[PDB]
Amino acid sequence: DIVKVAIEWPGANAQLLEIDQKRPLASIIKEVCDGWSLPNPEYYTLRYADGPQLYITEQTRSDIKNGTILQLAISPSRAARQLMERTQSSNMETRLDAMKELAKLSADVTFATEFINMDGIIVLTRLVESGTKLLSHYSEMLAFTLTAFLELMDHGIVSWDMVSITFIKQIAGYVSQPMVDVSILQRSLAILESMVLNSQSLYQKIAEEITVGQLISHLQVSNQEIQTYAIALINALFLKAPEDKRQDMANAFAQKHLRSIILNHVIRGNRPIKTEMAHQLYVLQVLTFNLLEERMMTKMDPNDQAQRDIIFELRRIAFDAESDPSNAPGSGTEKRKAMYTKDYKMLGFTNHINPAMDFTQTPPGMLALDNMLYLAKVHQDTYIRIVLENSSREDKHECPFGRSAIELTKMLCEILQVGELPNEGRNDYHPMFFTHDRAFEELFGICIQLLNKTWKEMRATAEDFNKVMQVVREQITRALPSKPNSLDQFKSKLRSLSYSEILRLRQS
Repeated sequence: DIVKVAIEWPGANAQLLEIDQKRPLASIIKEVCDGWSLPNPEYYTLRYADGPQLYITEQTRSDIKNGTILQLAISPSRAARQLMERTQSSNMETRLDAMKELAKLSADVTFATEFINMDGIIVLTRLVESGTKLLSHYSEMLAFTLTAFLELMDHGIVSWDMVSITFIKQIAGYVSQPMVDVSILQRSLAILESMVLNSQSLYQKIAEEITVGQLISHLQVSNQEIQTYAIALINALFLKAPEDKRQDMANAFAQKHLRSIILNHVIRGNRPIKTEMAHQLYVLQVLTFNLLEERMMTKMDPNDQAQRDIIFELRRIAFDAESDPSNAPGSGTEKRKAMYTKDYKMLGFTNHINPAMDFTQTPPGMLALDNMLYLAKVHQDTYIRIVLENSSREDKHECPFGRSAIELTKMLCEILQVGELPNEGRNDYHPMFFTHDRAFEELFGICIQLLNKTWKEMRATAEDFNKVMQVVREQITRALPSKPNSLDQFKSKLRSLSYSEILRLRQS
């Protein structure tokens, strides 16, 4: 086809051309240079005048729409060679302006490919590792160099394995040290993040050079952009951590108050939360919820006494206090088992005899058991009341704790999207999970109370089990878009969202 464009040249009138797409670029350029009386048309290449001003090749020339504004520019190969030479100049103002142009052009893959194939990567890292540090614009010069280096690496042409490890150690040292120039920190964080996300070997080297506290300390500053690349680097470490070692890493960051620091410095910060930051919060929240996946898909081993002891503990907390008689021995082994079995019926388990079988269902697996124990140990008052008010299965209107807690845990996993890998587009996150160290377990506690309130508000029976759960799912889902900044606020909206309320709201 034929596309009409205009091509510009500094200090001269633009040329209006009808581009024949069947015609070679070299021929077109030759004619253009003839119009402006320019020698050596082989020196030049077409380039967009506006926007990113990308170089144009024979493969990308299809995207040139009608009315596009182009510029006759120095060819990417010739420019790459000129700039690399100017970076080895005796004049330093020469090198600052050269490096500044490198920081701009390195984003263009057409230019980057040329510069990289001129041993460009090692040219830059060697400027960083042994440049002259005594001069007026050292930090400025370093910043542009790091910018150009990163943009070159982000084209997926050069493996991080080829990058000098002393260079990487130096960059990591900029992050671990008490304070560095703010722009140097940003470049360093961005580099380390990209290295982690795009390799395996180098990932192990970061945990050596930089401690958890040091990486978290970059969240305690006013600069929102710093905070953003700080969490980006943290999210990268979590994301590409081996399943083997993710839980320990989450513990290490938690024991140094990663959550509360983000809560106070970002969510409760002075300046508004920007789009880039909101995305990293989404990513972080997705990654933390994914920690539950292992336990969610972990089937209980009924033959493991250590796992059965957890259920024994649940039964013990519920039914065995000092107000109760002593099941002293003399009571047959068949008689003691009879009492245990009834307890498991009163606890609402399906398999009354061996309740461990209830947790072979994955999802929610052992995660449901962890939630029950958490409720029993942290909120005994709540656990006790729930199981005692719903003890007799003979009563048709009572709610089985076991069957409910298992289903609820499954339900909460679906709503929170546990076992999902974060995309690049989402910015949505639930703020209240940043307000407590065990937010998921607290959520279960609140929702199991909700479940019981909703159950008795519907005057439900065992036959209506699935119907109640459907209501509870809707109650929780409706309270979320209001985006509560605390678990108490979330609990408050649940109070208003009673069964009588939700029924009214689909009449609409």
